[PDB]
Amino acid sequence: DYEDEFLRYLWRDYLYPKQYEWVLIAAYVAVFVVALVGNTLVCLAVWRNHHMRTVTNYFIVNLSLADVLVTAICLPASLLVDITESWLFGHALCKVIPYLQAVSVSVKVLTLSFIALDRWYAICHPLLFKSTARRARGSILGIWAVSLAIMVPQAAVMECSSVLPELANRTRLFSVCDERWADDLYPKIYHSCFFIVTYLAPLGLMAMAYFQIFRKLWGRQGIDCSFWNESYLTGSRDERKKSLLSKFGMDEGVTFMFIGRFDRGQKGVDVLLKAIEILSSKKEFQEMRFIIIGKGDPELEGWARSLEEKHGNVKVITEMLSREFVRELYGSVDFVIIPSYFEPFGLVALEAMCLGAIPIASAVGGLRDIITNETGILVKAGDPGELANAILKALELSRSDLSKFRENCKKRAMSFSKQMRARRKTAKMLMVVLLVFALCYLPISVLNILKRVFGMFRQASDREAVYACFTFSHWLVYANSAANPIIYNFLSGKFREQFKAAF
Ligand SMILES: CC[C@H](C)[C@H]1CN(c2nc3cc(Cl)ccc3o2)CCCN1C(=O)c1cc(C)ccc1-n1nccn1
Ligand SMILES: CC(C)CCC[C@@H](C)[C@H]1CC[C@H]2[C@@H]3CC=C4C[C@@H](O)CC[C@]4(C)[C@H]3CC[C@]12C
Ligand SMILES: CCCCCCCC/C=C\CCCCCCCC(=O)O
Repeated sequence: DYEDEFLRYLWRDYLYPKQYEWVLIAAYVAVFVVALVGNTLVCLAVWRNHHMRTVTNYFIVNLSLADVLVTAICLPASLLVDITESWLFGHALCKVIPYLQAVSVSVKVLTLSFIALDRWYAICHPLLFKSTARRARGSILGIWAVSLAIMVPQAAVMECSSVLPELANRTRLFSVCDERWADDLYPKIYHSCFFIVTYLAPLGLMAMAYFQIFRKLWGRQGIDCSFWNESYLTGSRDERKKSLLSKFGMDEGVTFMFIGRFDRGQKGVDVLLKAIEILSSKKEFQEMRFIIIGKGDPELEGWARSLEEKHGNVKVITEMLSREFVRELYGSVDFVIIPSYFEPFGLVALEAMCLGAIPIASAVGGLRDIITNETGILVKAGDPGELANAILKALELSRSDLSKFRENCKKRAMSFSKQMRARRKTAKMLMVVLLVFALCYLPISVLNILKRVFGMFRQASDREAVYACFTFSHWLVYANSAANPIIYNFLSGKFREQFKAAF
């Protein structure tokens, strides 16, 4: 009967050294040093510099502290156990160290989850985004409490054993540390639940969040503020406007301009032409000048040219223009009209506002976010009557100064063209953090759900291969904590500044 008994009696002193022990050691030591130092720096940057103290960065500090815990405690024990195949610490640590590992996993996952949630409101629902440092402190304490409470079961089940259970002879060369379960099926439940809780579900939810985030952020990387600025224009706006109107063949007046595709139902030139017809009566039409620029279907080009022929203060341009002359136009006219129906970005508003042109535009899409109070006139889309009223309001305003109004336009457009860059880069960094985490913990999660549920990894030569696989998976799990500070290095100048500050 006694095969295991006797073959262990024979083969127990059969120590087999591995060829690349020094490689594994070098790997874990590199990780130890890099992770420890880098997470120290991540904490110090936020703790010294007041401008680093953002909710995002507080959660990142939590991540780094969990990483430091793991690096300080569990990495050495894993190295020793993966080198010697024996548990060289006490029975108490056999419970404590795996407990701390599980808790750190929990904390890292929950912290990434709140980071994703905060960014999700801030980007996808900015009006509902009520977030402060008080909320973050409370949330972090809750994360730690829940993580500590929920991983007590592992600490309970870990045990240090050696010889065969139920064996009279207790002679041994070493003892090991593994999970002791009195139930033969509930372990499957535990490890399934903890695969799903600590990995699957939170990663899927954060994937949803970041999909929606990056979909709100596509195509939003600002305008070239170094090209769109008055610095390359000559003279004063008065002389520039006089000169433009003289080149086109008009006397000085309040100039409105539209540039865009002659599209019916999108860029809204039809609405502008109809509003020009509405204003062709009245009395104040004589004080106004309009320029209409673009290309499209024959109907709208023809109707624009008809209005040009009818009225001497209306000019139409279908020639192909350089970006530089568009710049000069924006810095010469008085207002710009954007009668679009579905404008999703509003690059025209930004480009024209950085040059001082005041925007009159439909209250749709990106425009509503750019054009605020004290910096433009907003109109119900598709209504040429309200557009005519807006033009008349612009005229009444033009009988005054407007200079500070244009400077406000400039400030707004420059701040908006730089905030979305910051959003884009922050989101990129956090997505990369999440990806590194999700890959680092994929192998070992798969291996545990297989070992603990679908009976495997216990037979034939599937015992040396298993050794190699788990050794690598452990190392990778720990390399996570060296990787995250490296991400922070490369993808945020705000941390690079303070990594330099230390030397
Ligand atoms: C998070 C607890 C996890 C359930 C651990 C708990 N345990 C255990 N043995 C340990 C020996 C040492 Cl020296 C240090 C820590 C240890 O933790 C044995 C049960 C499997 N288990 C890992 O296979 C496991 C092991 C390590 C080293 C890292 C991650 C792991 N991981 N698994 C699922 C997700 N991440
Ligand atoms: C027992 C021995 C091996 C423990 C070694 C721990 C080492 C890696 C830890 C302990 C204290 C740490 C240092 C604490 C303070 C600073 C100052 C900071 O401006 C740069 C990081 C730096 C320089 C840390 C680097 C990493 C560090 C030196
Ligand atoms: C793990 C989850 C990571 C999510 C990845 C980021 C997803 C970003 C998706 C793209 C946004 C879709 C942009 C719309 C394209 C319109 C252009 C066109 O119609 O040709």
